[PDB]
Amino acid sequence: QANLMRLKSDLFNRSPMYPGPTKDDPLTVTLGFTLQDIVKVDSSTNEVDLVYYEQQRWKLNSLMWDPNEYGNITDFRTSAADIWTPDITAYSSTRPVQVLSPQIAVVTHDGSVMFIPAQRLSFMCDPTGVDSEEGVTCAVKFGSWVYSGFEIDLKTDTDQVDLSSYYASSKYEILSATQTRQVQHYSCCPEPYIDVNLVVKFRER
Amino acid sequence: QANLMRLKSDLFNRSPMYPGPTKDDPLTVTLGFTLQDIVKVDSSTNEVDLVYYEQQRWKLNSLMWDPNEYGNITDFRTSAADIWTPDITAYSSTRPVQVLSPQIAVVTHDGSVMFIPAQRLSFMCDPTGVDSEEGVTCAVKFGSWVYSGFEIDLKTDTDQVDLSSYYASSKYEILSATQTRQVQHYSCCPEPYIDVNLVVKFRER
Amino acid sequence: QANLMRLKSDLFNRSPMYPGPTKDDPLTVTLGFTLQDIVKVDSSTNEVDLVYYEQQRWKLNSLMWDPNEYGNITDFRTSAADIWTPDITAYSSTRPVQVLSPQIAVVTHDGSVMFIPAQRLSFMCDPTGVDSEEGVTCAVKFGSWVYSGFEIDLKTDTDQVDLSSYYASSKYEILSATQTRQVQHYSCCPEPYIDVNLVVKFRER
Amino acid sequence: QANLMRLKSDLFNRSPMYPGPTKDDPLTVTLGFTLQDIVKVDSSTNEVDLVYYEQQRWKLNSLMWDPNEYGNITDFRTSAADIWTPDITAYSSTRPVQVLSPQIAVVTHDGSVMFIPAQRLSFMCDPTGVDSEEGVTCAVKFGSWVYSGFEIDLKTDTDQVDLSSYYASSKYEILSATQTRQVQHYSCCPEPYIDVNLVVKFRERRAGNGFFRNLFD
Amino acid sequence: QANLMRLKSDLFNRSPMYPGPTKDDPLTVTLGFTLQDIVKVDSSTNEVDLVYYEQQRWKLNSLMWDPNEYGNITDFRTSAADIWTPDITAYSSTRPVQVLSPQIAVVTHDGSVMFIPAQRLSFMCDPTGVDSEEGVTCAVKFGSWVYSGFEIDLKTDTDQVDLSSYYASSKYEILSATQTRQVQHYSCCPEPYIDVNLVVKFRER
Ligand SMILES: c1ccc(C[N@@H+]2[C@@H]3CC[C@H]2C[C@@H](OC2c4ccccc4CCc4ccccc42)C3)cc1
Ligand SMILES: c1ccc(C[N@@H+]2[C@@H]3CC[C@H]2C[C@@H](OC2c4ccccc4CCc4ccccc42)C3)cc1
Ligand SMILES: c1ccc(C[N@H+]2[C@@H]3CC[C@H]2C[C@@H](OC2c4ccccc4CCc4ccccc42)C3)cc1
Repeated sequence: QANLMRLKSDLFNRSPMYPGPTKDDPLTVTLGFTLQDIVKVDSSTNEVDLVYYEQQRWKLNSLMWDPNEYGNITDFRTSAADIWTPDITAYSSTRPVQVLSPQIAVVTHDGSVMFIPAQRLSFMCDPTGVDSEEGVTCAVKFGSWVYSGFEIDLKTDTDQVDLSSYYASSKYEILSATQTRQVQHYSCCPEPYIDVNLVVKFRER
Repeated sequence: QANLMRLKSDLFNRSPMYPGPTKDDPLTVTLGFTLQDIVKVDSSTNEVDLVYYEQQRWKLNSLMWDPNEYGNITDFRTSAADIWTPDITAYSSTRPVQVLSPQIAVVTHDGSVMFIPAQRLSFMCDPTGVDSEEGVTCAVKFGSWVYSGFEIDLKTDTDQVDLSSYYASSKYEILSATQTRQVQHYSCCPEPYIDVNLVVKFRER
Repeated sequence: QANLMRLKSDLFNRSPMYPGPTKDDPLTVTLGFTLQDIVKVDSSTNEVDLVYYEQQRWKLNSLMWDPNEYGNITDFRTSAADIWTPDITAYSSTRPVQVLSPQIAVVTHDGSVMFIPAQRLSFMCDPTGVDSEEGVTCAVKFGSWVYSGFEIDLKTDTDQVDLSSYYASSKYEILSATQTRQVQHYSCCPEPYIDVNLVVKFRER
Repeated sequence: QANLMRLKSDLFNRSPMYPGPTKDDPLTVTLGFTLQDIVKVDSSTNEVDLVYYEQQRWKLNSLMWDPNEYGNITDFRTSAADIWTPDITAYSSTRPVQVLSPQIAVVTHDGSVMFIPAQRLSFMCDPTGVDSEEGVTCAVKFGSWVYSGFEIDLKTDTDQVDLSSYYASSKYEILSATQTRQVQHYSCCPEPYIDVNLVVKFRERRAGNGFFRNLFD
Repeated sequence: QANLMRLKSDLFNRSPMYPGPTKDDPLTVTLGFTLQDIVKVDSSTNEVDLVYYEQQRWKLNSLMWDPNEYGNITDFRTSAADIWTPDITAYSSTRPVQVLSPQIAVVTHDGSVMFIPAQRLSFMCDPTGVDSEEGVTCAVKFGSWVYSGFEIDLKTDTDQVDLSSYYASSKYEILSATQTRQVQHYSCCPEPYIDVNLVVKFRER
């Protein structure tokens, strides 16, 4: 505790918070989804509700430290309010996302942060054909709300959504779930736009 | 980060926050809507729920800086709690507006601020006829709650609401969507009052 | 901006907040209602839901200033958290009041404050007969929760509720809406209590 | 305003808050209910919803002052976040209690504090038989969550719930409502626990003016 | 009061808050459940709603004192916001947990803390068969969100959930309820992960 308090103080109280990325100093955030449940489908409003947890990762030189100076501590946990977090959001949600987990992050001595909020999300999706053998496919994009691809570069580690914790007795069964980086360019607008497209194909059990 | 930290410190910690406009120093705010979804209609209460995002824009001298003094940085993103924002509100909502996006704004060296809250709104609207070929029109005004036209002047860049991201598989289709600056005048008072009237004509798919 | 910053600072950072009224220094508050919609009726719980905005007004010697000393500024807007506000509450609500407008108030150089929260309120009301020509009458009292009439004197400017902004296509039409000051005693206490009685007569369109 | 500001400052800024009661310095809290409405019943979850206001009263020496030294001020209102309050809770609720009144309290020069939150509560209750001439009875215990009877002693002034503001046109009519102090035990623990047991017997409305005759309007 | 004020001040104002455990200084948290009610089942979403209370216990050298120096005080209550708490969370909820009790803990002179939040939880569970003699089983794991078993070691005192306050007129009867410590190891990483699995078998009354 002596040594950890000393590290946290040295990292957080001796200088302001990371101000976020610029064009000259971009930052790469990695995203991944572990999909736990399709809880509910509303065919009268074309809204579907997901429960998942979303792995967010990035690396900052300012959160970097030598373990030998702090009792061989190599990583620590701290409230997410003590650090910058990227403004990643679902672009087509219909309710404010609900947070299901303590808002804490893991910081590693190399400056890696790992943040994994569990969320329930309602989003835009017509579930028509969900009750066929064939199912229905729905999509939702995730990305930064105000940073372009010149400041925040998104990335995935895999295109397969982790289904190893999907609720086996869910009401809907997953036929496929992928997570794909998209880059997009619109001649109106000098900057590129990056998102991760969460595509889920599912049907009634 | 060195430079942007300095800038943010200079802009935000060396002086108080912009106190908002007065009659001698009015401010012009520009509003525009991007309509994503008519989620739901309640014919028993005459309430309709929209999901959209609202582009707010203004310019303050106090937020201005010379890029050559801050590592050629020309703009930055920062939390909306760091800056003044206009009190723009829907005048005929029936629930508190629910915010769907992270509350961050973009600030540019010329003193421009761009703030873009994504919201779900319930508002007063009689959807009788929504199931005809002919649809129903419904209207909701937006404007400052406590500033007259002598302190905040509202403006739109175009009268066409942006429908380029309207959900194709929504449950209601949009027949037309406009956004019009209006100048009201209550028979008591001299000050002008100013709103942007969102009018949506729509029908059941 | 320079002058208004100076004013606000002078008013809000040079002394503590108004502590509220006392028996020796009572404060008069004026209340008025602008009724926008009867949204909903629930005949299984006898709960009715109103959207309105409530005009609150009072005057404080400590919020008073000479315009000549502050660039001829005669009034300003500020966040309702910077000033004392009266604890005016509905006495027969069934859910916490929901606030629908930005929490900002206008302060005038004579010390007048004006505050206009928009609210949705659910409250105790039997709507049996709403479907007749003749409608049903329901009532809700507003007043300070903890201050007697010796500290806070409530007042109306008129007994008529303002219906100039009642939603034309509401599902219920208003036959009459009055707002009446009532003085009410108890044996415990020399002190009179004041409420404003909102009485709405309405029916199904 | 000068004098009150001075008083509040003296009481609140010159020392820390009351840390709460100890076994050597217990505190007695007096509870009373005013029942406004049984709003709702859900026979598919056995949850009933009450709207009431709860009168909490207690007395601290550290909140005490001589009026003569503060412009003959004998009492004042202040935000409940400025003072200690007791952790009184419903023991069998099914949702977080919702607060319907401003969180303000009244403090008196003898150190008395009075705090009266209006609340809506959902709680465990099987309303089967609510539609009979004979009604259903439901019960909910209120007490401290973490302080035993050696630290907080609960009390009621009367065992009758106040029904003088029960909603006349409610959907359910009250046949009886009481509020009784109770002293629990358990094998583990020599230390008594104290609750106030709110018991309400009610039915589905059958006449414009309720079950019991009463003279006064 | 004098002595307890002195103690709270000494424990809480003289030094920072406990920063949380580390590999070199792990902390053992004991968990136990007292189940009050299965409130509700939703067979259309496979969500069940529990009301329970969760006993949490741990011990910290920094919260330790000698009673002889503080008027023979041996323990005290204080707001959970004054001390560190573990980030114990349900792993398969479908809504944010709702807290039904005041957030206060008991601290003992030996450094033991005891914290007992009453909660309502909606969580993933298929209730098909609940209406049989035979009932249905459901399970939800609890554990730290971001601390591994090298930092937080979870324990139970007993595997039996306390049913001595289960609602006798609940709508569902409890056939069995157990709480079991589990250790899992993932191929990614060297450190073990601990959870307490709450298993409840029930049926319709
Ligand atoms: C200056 C003005 C506006 C913004 C807001 N961003 C703009 C518009 C929304 C957000 C993120 C991005 O727009 C994304 C977005 C993201 C990827 C591909 C296309 C789009 C098209 C508009 C859109 C519509 C709904 C929801 C999200 C988006 C760029 C940011 C800076
Ligand atoms: C429904 C219809 C119109 C509105 C528009 N706002 C409402 C009314 C005008 C504007 C701003 C404000 O009205 C102001 C107003 C503005 C600031 C503070 C108080 C008031 C109420 C006094 C007043 C008196 C005469 C004319 C206007 C006003 C609230 C709001 C809801
Ligand atoms: C369903 C089953 C289990 C959980 C909770 N566990 C899962 C895995 C450990 C623990 C909390 C968290 O996972 C930790 C974990 C813990 C802290 C910070 C990051 C991570 C990253 C996911 C991960 C990957 C490999 C090994 C451990 C972890 C989610 C949540 C949902």
